[PDB]
Amino acid sequence: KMAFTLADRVTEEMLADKAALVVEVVEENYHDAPIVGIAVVNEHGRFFLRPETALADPQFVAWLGDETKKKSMFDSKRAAVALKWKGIELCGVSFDLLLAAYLLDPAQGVDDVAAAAKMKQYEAVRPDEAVYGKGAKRAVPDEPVLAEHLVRKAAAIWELERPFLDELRRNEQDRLLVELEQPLSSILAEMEFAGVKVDTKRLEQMGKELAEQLGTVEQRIYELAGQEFNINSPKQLGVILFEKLQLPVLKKTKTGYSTSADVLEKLAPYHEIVENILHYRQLGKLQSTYIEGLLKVVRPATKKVHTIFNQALTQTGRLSSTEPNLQNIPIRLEEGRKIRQAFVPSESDWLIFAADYSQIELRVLAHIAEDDNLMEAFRRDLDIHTKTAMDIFQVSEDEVTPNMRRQAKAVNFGIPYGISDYGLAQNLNISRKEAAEFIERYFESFPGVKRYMENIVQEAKQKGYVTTLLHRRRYLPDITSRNFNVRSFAERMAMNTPIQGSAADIIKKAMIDLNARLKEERLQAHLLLQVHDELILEAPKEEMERLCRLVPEVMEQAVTLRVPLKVDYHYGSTWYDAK
DNA sequence: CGATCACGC
DNA sequence: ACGGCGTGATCG
Ligand SMILES: Nc1ccn([C@H]2C[C@H](O)[C@@H](COP(=O)(O)OP(=O)(O)OP(=O)(O)O)O2)c(=O)n1
Ligand SMILES: Nc1ccn([C@H]2C[C@H](O)[C@@H](COP(=O)(O)OP(=O)(O)OP(=O)(O)O)O2)c(=O)n1
Ligand SMILES: OC[C@H]1O[C@@](CO)(O[C@H]2O[C@H](CO)[C@@H](O)[C@H](O)[C@H]2O)[C@@H](O)[C@@H]1O
Ligand SMILES: [Mg+2]
Repeated sequence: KMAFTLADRVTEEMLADKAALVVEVVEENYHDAPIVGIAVVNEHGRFFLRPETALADPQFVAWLGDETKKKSMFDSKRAAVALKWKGIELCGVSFDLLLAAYLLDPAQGVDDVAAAAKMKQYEAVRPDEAVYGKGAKRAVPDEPVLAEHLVRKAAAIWELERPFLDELRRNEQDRLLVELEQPLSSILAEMEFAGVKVDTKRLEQMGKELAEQLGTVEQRIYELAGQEFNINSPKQLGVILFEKLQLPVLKKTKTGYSTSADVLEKLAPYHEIVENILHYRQLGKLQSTYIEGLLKVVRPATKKVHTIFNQALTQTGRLSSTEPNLQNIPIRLEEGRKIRQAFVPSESDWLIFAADYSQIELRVLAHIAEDDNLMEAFRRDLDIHTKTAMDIFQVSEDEVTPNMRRQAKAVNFGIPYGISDYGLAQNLNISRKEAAEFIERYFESFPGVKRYMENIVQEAKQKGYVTTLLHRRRYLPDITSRNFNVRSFAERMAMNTPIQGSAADIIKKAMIDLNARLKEERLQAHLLLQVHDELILEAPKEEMERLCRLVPEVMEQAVTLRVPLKVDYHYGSTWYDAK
């Protein structure tokens, strides 16, 4: 049992200068979502407040907004954004249990207070699905049941703060929480709430044109197949290609015949249809995902989309982006790239500004592996893909063709993360003997990288985990497994996580540094998006010459490595034009 | 619901 | 079995 006051009014003792606070949003997507209840636990007791009451009370709202009144929460970004949608500011969050749990072990997939609690054998709180129900049974329960749940969550946060901080400190991860992840949560909240403005007319025009083209390509595909079928069914397509047209079966998966883009390209010498199928799939993706899917989530009266950056999901410390995902907007092909013309500034006479790290992962690799040859390339800003091409093809610089550089690109990206001769040969559609030579030559050229791959795997085996530059960890209990497949996957994770995760660390610290400076010089410029190794902003056009100086320097000096960090930048009237 | 396929880093 | 991390449309 747990005593608590189900309050009908806000009182002075509820406004202490340290509390656990719960501002409950039950909708998975919290943008413009109902707040269903509020709990406060502090030195003076435990309290449930109806939102209708607390959020209309001047003293409570002032307390929420006072940075000197410290709050411990779980997913303070959820609450801060839901409050923003109700026009209320939340300040003074000093501890976020979700971010603490994520840092202690991202593999646990902690997604509610109960799951965090279990890490410390705290059982005096129910799981959120046990109270609200799963999927179609999802509902806010009767007030006494809700109140007790919210109070129990607040009480768990209250008790768990110290145990979590003690373990983070033990791990030398406490500053990762308090100086990096928690300040970032604030910054992301602002990004999600501001949203990104979309030219829906343009998307609607594109959609109309795509539907025409889809129809044309579809009938042409039925013509060359001599049958009608569901092209979006890999199974039905496989029957057509490998049974009706008797094309060679190049790859069989655990389920059937592969019709992947790689396979279809390799089939091009056998039938023209595969080019049409590839074209259909590319148009089809644009339509369903980046036209239909985008327009479904745009808010019609403001024309904004409000993504959610999940800060506590990826195993390497990257962010993810959902509903809509704004981290996979097309760029590689010109047709898809045009989607970016529909991403526009939120005010007139504002511009989109985009800045990206040049090969952050390879630079981080150079730093961590301490390979002399790789480090010198970045110190001297030589094209690393051309350099590798020269080494693996054994030619001079002028003899490197664009196709050779593309092969070298896959070599540079793949080898340090454990690509084999088979994977390289399959990806590049080249001789497996030649792929194996590529690998031998790469390692004889960057021997520090070979030593890194050996050393980090051995460290993972000995410690049970790998670490990034700013002390993020990933545990790899699979790494000393007898079984080749299980062990091998773990070994490749040991090679990759310190590099991808350190890159994540660097850009997160860059975001925090940047917001400080923008707030410092009182510039209207603000962040809209992060795309793993790039930051996207909007600002009044007058602010562009400043941003060209400020943004790249802040990003490049976020950390100091054994090699320089390099940032490119562009701006224009749309995201497309910021090229 | 887990796989397949396409998009990004 | 045979580079890493994601989201999501779509299928059977
Ligand atoms: N108690 C600690 C110590 C370190 N770190 C992480 C976050 C730091 O940003 C990173 C850097 O490690 P250092 O021990 O080198 O600390 P700093 O470099 O931040 O301090 P300084 O460089 O001023 O010595 O390690 C942490 O999370 N918690
Ligand atoms: N198959 C891929 C493609 C890309 N990336 C990562 C590494 C790259 O640094 C980053 C950006 O991709 P680019 O193709 O732009 O890589 P570069 O900028 O190095 O190539 P280029 O010099 O041709 O722009 O995404 C990856 O890991 N695997
Ligand atoms: O609010 C983000 C935060 O909530 C969690 C659950 O604690 O995820 C929920 O919210 C996400 C954003 O809407 C959804 O994508 C997800 O499906 C839902 O469980 C955390 O995972 C996340 O960090
Ligand atoms: Mg590039």
